[PDB]
Amino acid sequence: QLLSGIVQQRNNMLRAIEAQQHLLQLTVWGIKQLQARILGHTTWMEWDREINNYTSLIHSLIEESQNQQEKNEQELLGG
Amino acid sequence: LLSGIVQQRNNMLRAIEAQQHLLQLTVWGIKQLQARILATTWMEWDREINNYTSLIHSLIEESQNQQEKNEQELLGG
Amino acid sequence: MQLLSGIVQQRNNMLRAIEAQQHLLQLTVWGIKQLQARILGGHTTWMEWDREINNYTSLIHSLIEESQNQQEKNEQELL
Repeated sequence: QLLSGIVQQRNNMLRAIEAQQHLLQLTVWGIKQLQARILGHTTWMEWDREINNYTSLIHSLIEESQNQQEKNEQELLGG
Repeated sequence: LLSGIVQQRNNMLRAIEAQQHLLQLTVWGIKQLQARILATTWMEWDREINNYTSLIHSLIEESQNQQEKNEQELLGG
Repeated sequence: MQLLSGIVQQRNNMLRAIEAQQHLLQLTVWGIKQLQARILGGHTTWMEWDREINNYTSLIHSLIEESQNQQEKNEQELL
């Protein structure tokens, strides 16, 4: 019931943290590329597409985490 | 009828949400730099960074306080 | 009995992962600002930045992996 739903919620939040870690690593890559130029456009197109896909996945996982949060709260009410 | 562990507010998911706002701000910042390197609004970006950074650290601190209360309730039997 | 314990134990590692990812975020913000002040010695400082990224990335992957291990234990307990 409630503990089951909590465990299922943790799975989605953990996937979101993992996907956000990937997004972080992509931002680290972009910062490093620009720093090496200070001190191609196809590669940046690939960077943009990886950002888009992981951002889209994260928003999906957040939304499903939000949906499970409401199910859990309604599960707790009334019991 | 239940333990407070299973009812407390999910500030962890709130932190995940706010960290995604920060990530998307850093993506925007990187994209602007990229457009000039390869060839005001930045105060607004700085402000938004600071606001979400302040929010996230508040959620982390509250999540840590919940964690301490969760552990103590486990110990209370 | 043990499921509630495992749920609490996982929350600790997931919160630690979120904290470590926040420090990674702050490091990327630092790098973005350094490049922005340039547009609109330092080699050692950037190596120090690179070293902090690596240390926090390694910590995050460790906390994620152990959060996943506890997720599996929790799911198996439910089964």
